[PDB]
Amino acid sequence: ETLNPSARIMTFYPTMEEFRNFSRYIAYIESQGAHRAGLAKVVPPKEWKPRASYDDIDDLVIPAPIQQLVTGQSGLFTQYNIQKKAMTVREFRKIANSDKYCTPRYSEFEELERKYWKNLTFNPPIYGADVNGTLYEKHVDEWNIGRLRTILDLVEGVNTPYLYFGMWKTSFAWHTEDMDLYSINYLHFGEPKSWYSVPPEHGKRLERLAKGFFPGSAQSCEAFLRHKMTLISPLMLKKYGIPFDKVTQEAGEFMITFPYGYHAGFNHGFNCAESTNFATRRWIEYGKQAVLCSCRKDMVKISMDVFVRKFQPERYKLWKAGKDNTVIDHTLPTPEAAEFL
Ligand SMILES: [Cl-]
Ligand SMILES: [Zn+2]
Ligand SMILES: [Zn+2]
Repeated sequence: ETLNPSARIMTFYPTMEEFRNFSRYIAYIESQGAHRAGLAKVVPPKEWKPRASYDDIDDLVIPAPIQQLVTGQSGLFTQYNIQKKAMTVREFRKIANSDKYCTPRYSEFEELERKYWKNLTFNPPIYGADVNGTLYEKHVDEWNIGRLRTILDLVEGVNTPYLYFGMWKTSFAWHTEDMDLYSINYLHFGEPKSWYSVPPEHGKRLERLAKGFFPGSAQSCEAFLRHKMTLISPLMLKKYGIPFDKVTQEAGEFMITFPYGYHAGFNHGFNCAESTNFATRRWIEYGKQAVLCSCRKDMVKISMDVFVRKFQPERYKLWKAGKDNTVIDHTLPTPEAAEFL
């Protein structure tokens, strides 16, 4: 409670020594209260690079590019997907940089952010989303998104890497991760990516507001935000007193999302990001209490039995019977942070 009381987005600059152990560094940022914002930025040391160059990926195939059609007014929107046929990075880059789809002229970020919210229902862009793969070279052992080696490995497509090829005005809707897990996002190259976040301790406030604005979606599915179709502007959040923060990610930077941390955002122009999900001992309780989508068969569901028997042996008999009345404290850091406190 005393650490990061304002629950604002924190930025970290680790040394090569600190950076070498991923699991230990996540425990350190939690001891500083980074988790309270629900989103944190990590700038890696200058000497670290995951790949020598990105000049040999023109013929990489994007199997399912998606055209994003948006409908709405007065800060409330719904995004619909149209799956297009397979295209290459070369073909996607030519479309992204053409006069029809390129980034507009602007002086400061606040101007581009106004242009995004004013024009998001016009000229639908194409997002090169959910590409199975990695851009990390084999010999890279530090912060390798393809092999983080957290306790989530005990499960084994949530523990595999994904690529995102963006263009101006492509967006990601308000959501938490599958099973309310953590996530890591690295921006390989190109134009920035802007993020919005709601502290996990205020997450139920956002859900109540969203349920009020979309009553039909709430009856059909309790966890309707997991469909990733709902867009809400910062001005609408301010008008209904929902606490939030904003941050811009640049090429070469990492973004970390925390359990039950709601996030949304947009791409400034042509770029490429890589992501995966991970876990700590603290996630276990969030995973047991996660509210899942019930209207879709193909949804992500992990059995918690293995994590409870291995890390909570005393509580397994009670949990499996239905006697676990544990209340989550969102301000508490992970148990692995003890050495820093
Ligand atoms: Cl390139
Ligand atoms: Zn996400
Ligand atoms: Zn659903």
